[PDB]
Amino acid sequence: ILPDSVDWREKGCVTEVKYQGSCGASWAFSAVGALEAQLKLKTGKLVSLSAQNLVDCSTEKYGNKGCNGGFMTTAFQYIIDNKGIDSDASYPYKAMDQKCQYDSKYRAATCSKYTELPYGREDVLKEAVANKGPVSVGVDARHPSFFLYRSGVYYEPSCTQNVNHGVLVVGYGDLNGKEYWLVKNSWGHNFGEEGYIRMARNKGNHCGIASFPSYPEILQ
Ligand SMILES: CCCn1nc(-c2ccc(C(F)(F)F)c(SCCN3CCCCC3)c2)c2c1CCN(C(=O)CC1CCN(C(=O)CN(C)C)CC1)C2
Repeated sequence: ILPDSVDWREKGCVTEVKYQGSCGASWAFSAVGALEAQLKLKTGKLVSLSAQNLVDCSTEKYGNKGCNGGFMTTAFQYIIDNKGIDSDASYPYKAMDQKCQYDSKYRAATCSKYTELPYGREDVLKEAVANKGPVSVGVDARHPSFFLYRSGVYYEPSCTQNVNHGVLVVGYGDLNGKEYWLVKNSWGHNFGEEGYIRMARNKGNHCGIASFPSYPEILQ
């Protein structure tokens, strides 16, 4: 028994679409995105968290290379190890690699744990999005059709399950029988449907959307 559609934006758990620019920081926006929702759930406060904090501070120890890419899971581990992440207000995004300037005075969130979901399992991802909240995922975005996407249910026959771009699954549903994942990107408001893309669901792990899902939690 799961709901047929969910959209975590309607629950006030999704901050504004961000704009990564020419820095490969999608992993960091995916990670803060997922944690922003858990922060809202636990505290009632909706606050954008610092993607730049992760870019600058969750580096070699975490297998991450700032503007040259990273992992959402090891970004979560950084936040756990660091005992904090700064607000985006305090530590705003510059689309470049900088020296780590974390200050605990401006800590806006904490992270207690994270969970990695099994590869390709869109049924388990559906359960997680319904029962836990927005889920950080990777997709195969190396396709002109992705960059040019305007509206509708995205399907790309040449998509692979090898991911290269981090995004956030904030919901799911179906548009007249065509099932989709509701995805928040970090390419600004002029990408897709006001910064969002609806990507084909239950179509064989399309564009690797369920290849590497993960989500953080903030425990009492
Ligand atoms: C072929 C599959 C490998 N892969 N790719 C992603 C994946 C997932 C999401 C994205 C995306 F798109 F969301 F960012 C991407 S893009 C390429 C990122 N890259 C980040 C390193 C720099 C180059 C760019 C890749 C993941 C995987 C394997 C499992 N994942 C994890 O996060 C867990 C790993 C455990 C072992 N690691 C360690 O670092 C162990 N210690 C040394 C710390 C790496 C992480 C997710």
